[PDB]
Amino acid sequence: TLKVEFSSTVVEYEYIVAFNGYFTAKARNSFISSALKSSEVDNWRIIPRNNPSSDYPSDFEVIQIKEKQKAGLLTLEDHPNIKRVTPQRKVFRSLKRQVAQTLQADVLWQMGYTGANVRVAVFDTGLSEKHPHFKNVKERTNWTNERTLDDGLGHGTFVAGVIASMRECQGFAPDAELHIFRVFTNNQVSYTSWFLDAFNYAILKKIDVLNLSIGGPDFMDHPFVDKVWELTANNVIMVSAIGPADQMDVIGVGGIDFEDNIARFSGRMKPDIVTYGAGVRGSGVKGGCRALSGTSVASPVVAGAVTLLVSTVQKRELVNPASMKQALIASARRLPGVNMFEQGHGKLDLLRAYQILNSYKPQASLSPSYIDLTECPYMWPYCSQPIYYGGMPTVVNVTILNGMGVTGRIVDKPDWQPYLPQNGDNIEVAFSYSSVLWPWSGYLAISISVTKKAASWEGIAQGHVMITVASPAETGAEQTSTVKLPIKVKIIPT
Ligand SMILES: *[C@@H]1O[C@H](CO)[C@@H](O)[C@H](O)[C@H]1NC(C)=O
Repeated sequence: TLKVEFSSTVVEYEYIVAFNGYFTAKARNSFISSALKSSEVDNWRIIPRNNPSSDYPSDFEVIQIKEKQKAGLLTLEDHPNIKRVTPQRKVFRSLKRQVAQTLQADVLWQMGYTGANVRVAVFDTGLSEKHPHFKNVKERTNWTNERTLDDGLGHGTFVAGVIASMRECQGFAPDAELHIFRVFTNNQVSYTSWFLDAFNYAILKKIDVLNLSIGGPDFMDHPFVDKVWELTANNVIMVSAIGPADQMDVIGVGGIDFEDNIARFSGRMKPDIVTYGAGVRGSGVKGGCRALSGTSVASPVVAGAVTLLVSTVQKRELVNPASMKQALIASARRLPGVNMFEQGHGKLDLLRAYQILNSYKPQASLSPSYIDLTECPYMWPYCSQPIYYGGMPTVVNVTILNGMGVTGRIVDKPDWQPYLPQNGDNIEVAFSYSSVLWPWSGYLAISISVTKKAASWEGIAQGHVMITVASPAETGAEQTSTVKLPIKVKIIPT
């Protein structure tokens, strides 16, 4: 029903000038003008910005250069304060049941959890001023060149309705504090500078949950991805569709239907989880209800679910991107017969997600939480064949989720411990892994190879890895959480 493609381009002569910090407008201008005094390039100008972030010191600047760009950007990059210069990009988002009760958000509503005092933000095409399905819109800041805060196609209205609503289409969280970020034009066009200014204002606003519908391989570039990491690092639980989502720090979301099938519009394992994204209903542009089926649809489903889950939690101190991701995956109900690269840890379960989140203790975790190369079809393609000595190492890139801190570290070299009675000693596994873990997460890549004594052997070798993640005290002593990763493999003669 609804298809979300993308395309991007670079706009000639315009550059994002990322700074080594957060500067006032004149400081940015003076750094750039000195760096262009050392240089021989004269034909340059700052292309200034009019929006709610213009009233704030910034960590970037948009400039034009037409005469000689290589010398200009090389000289600017060589400026001390100027971290990086990257071209401006132009993206084009091609848009082509009581679900909260079908997930039993009634039971949470019944307890008195509705989304109160949770700032969720929609990075979409806006929300009309006089929509009756909402009660707590706080602001409708704009970031486009179009002079409208309202929604001209609805997608933003549909997303906001699913997250929050009180009418013929019920939203997951009625009492959420809504923040509308019109980052797309009524033609679905945006710019990296628009997104960067909007992300900066989202950081200033301190928005707990962000539903993000921006993708494309080129557009998620160095300033973009860095700003995403900085939001997640500022405790911005981000939710996006896989179609940022496929990054380490964002809750990626896939889409099933109401019969728990994988829909026809549906490395490390992503999505994290799935939920309903076919036949879902949400608010109309001025009013009414409408149903949409597509990949983008489950993302607001999970975003609403997360907003409600955040309201569920007594002490908000414990809610971060990693702990929320951990709950979505631990509570997840596995779909029988779906591999890990379509469903992640299992379709969303709002009530058991609420249960884990209610009992959750700060700790590190792995995704996948175990290795079993003989578990077809979940662990596919690793079960397409067993590991035979003389073959390339089996490499599994494991996400670490450090719910103990935005910064943490592997304390030492992760230890592979084979079971002797189960002849785990017939494999060796090496670790090539990111050392420091930021933000809220890291990675651990494991390269499994059979040993020499079992070149002519057939059977199941087993063992575990004993990793340890440390991160400073967030409450002192480091916060340490050792995590066993069971490993099970079937070996054969070469
Ligand atoms: C694991 O994933 C990360 C992505 O964050 C990547 O940079 C790294 O190279 C991967 N490791 C291996 C061994 O592929």
